[PDB]
Amino acid sequence: ATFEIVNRCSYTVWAAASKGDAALDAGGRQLNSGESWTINVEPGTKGGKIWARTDCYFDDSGSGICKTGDCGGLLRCKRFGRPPTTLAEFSLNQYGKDYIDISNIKGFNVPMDFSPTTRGCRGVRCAADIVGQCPAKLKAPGGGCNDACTVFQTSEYCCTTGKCGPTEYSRFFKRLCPDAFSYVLDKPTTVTCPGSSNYRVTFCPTA
Repeated sequence: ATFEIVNRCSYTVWAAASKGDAALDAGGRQLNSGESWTINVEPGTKGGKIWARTDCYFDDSGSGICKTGDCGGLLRCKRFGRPPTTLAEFSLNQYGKDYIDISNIKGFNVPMDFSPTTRGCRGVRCAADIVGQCPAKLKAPGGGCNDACTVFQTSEYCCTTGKCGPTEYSRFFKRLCPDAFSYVLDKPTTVTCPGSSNYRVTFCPTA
């Protein structure tokens, strides 16, 4: 499947794509403002994620650092990035269907629209100014709005027991973005699409 990743932000981002133990396609690339990068993701990919990284510096071998979503200092991500990261999440060809969502469980850095380019389902979006409105105690000095699990490392915020409820912090993410996961056990906002759909991830979609 094809994922067109489009940076509509006014600033450069470094897109990343991984399923956690491996890159998807090249795994990462610079996207200047307005650039589109089209990747191929293998059918059957389970637990795949795409995200933006901000304020990155890489050497001529692809090694360096980002202020948000750094994946072990690599241009080409092989693993998930360091929070805060708004997450486009997807599992493909899972018994005949694809499942997509956006998640704020690992915080928020960049606004995002995650939509099929082919027929038969809707897109998901979290494009409110979460950074600007972020609760003081969640603000990341590196940039972005952290999730409460990352900041406080409790069983309640991290849902470590599989028993956890919504929180003051999760409610903030949910108020700003109803259509994304605000905590691990949030009422699912996952969208069922046809198996083998194609997609576009658009960073800063509101323009």
